[PDB]
Amino acid sequence: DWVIPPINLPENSRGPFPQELVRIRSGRDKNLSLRYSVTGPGADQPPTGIFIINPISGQLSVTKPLDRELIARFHLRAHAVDINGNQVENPIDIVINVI
Amino acid sequence: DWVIPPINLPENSRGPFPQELVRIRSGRDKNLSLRYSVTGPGADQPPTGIFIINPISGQLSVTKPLDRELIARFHLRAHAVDINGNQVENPIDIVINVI
Repeated sequence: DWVIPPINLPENSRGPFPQELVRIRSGRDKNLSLRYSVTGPGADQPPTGIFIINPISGQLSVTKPLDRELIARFHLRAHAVDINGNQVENPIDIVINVI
Repeated sequence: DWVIPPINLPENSRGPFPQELVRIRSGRDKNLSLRYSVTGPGADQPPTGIFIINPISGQLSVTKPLDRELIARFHLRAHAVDINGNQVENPIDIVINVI
């Protein structure tokens, strides 16, 4: 039940975009084909597509510049699934503060 | 089995020291008195005392400035234990890159 520390991203990033933020992976993907996805507002809920996660690497990226005066915090969950779509473990909550 | 992303700390930090880096806690400490400790080189093995973790908050700090040319990476493990010292969950590995 370790909580991943919140990421802090300054607003007005000049990118380039997509801008790689941090790798979010499950140690077990090395010896088990895993698929990563992210869910939540900023991902698959309004606002949509501000954060994407590369399915095999778990590399999470931001797609455009942020604005702390519009949205100051994002809360997403990353998920890891096997070859048949079964989640191999509980989703990890991800907190992103726009600074 | 989510791996916590590595922290990146620039060398020659002017502190002040101790310098609070990141909170490393177990979500369950909120409804269960937990005690945090860190182990590994840079913590309780040479070089000793470069990173400390506050026992109740899980707030991890660095005690002096780093030097990437001397030690470029630290690998510590945080631990969470109950009122009787039982570990309540597996230790989380922590990777700190000196940039």
